[PDB]
Amino acid sequence: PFVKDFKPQALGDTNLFKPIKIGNNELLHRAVIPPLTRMRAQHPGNIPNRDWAVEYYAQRAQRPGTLIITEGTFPSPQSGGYDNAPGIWSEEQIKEWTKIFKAIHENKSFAWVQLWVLGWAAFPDTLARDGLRYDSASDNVYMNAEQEEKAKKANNPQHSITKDEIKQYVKEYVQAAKNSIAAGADGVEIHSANGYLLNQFLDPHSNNRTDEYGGSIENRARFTLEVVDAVVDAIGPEKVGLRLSPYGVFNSMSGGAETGIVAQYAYVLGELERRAKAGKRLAFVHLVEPRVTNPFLTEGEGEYNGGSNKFAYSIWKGPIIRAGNFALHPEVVREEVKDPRTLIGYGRFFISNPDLVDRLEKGLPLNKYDRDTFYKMSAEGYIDYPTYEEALKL
Ligand SMILES: Cc1cc2nc3c(=O)[nH]c(=O)nc-3n(C[C@H](O)[C@H](O)[C@H](O)COP(=O)(O)O)c2cc1C
Repeated sequence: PFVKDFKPQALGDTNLFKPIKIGNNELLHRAVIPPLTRMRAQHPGNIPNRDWAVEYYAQRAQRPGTLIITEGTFPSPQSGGYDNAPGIWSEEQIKEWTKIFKAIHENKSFAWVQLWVLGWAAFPDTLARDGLRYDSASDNVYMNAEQEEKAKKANNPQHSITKDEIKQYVKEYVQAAKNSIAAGADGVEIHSANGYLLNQFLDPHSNNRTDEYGGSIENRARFTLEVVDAVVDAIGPEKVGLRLSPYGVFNSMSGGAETGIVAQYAYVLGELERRAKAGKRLAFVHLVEPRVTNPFLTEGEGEYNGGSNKFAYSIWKGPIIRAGNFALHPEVVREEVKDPRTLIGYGRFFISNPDLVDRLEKGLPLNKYDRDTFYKMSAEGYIDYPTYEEALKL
């Protein structure tokens, strides 16, 4: 069964199906799979699912030329905090990861690892169980009143990380980037969006710092640019993306509600453009649209109208991935792709449609998706989503 109230439309006649080089990869269509954390990683070890993970990603690589960004992946153990979320720091993990990149590559597609550091969105009790800190920008301010109790009821109060501990995360970023390139990944995406650790330093709500890492637009952005500079001078600018979520409010970010939130993101896009004109242009920049400011709200909701991502394009001149609510709105995508460096990110509806790239070229209906198997240790809601040929045949 498909989304019953979805009147689809063909996009095969749009720039969404005209090839484009991103970094080193010759994309053949500009539908990009964003990072979607599926919570099928195995505990202990944060090991990618040795039952299902290669089938999952392979399935979704089926359309040749698909830029795929992998799920949020922990650069180290201090970085995560979720039992079932893949890491990429251990030989255990890297062995399975290389199996995944090989399955993607066999399908003539590409794969980029999203380097994910949780910050305050981690479970303080899961981090206290493994003798790790609970890191944010500040120690006064908490993500919400429940995290605050979890942390306080596990003697793991929130920790403002020092200038050293930041250096260590930068280190861990570069290594996790390097692992990812050697193990086979076509590039990495520095997760600096959705309120996780980097976003928490960007957003002036979560960042109460008094040092060179807070108080000002430049300071707040210092960390995110710092990880970008390390990972770039390590593996190379053409292998390095960056994800921003300017208007989002997930994990307790200001979004549009902040007046100067747009100057904050303009500043970082300005500093990525300054580096670009100095020889070191990133492979792409990945924007969350304000269409989706909380991915766990159904579509249409939590959508901030009073703000647009267009300001990016006047600053950053390289490719721009845009993700959010684009599945159910081909008329929006048909316009947005007229710009010749725009790529569209398809999130939730790539979960349900492994052949989502066909259904977009051919205007075919989209599989309805199951919210309850998003985060579930099961193969159902993971790889048992039919292609169009298979769904009719049901
Ligand atoms: C189940 C789920 C897991 C997600 N995991 C991540 C993630 O790990 N990292 C990230 O940057 N975004 C993550 N996202 C957000 C998506 O990348 C995307 O921005 C969001 O789903 C909106 O796109 P859409 O309207 O096409 O679904 C996730 C979204 C969902 C629904």
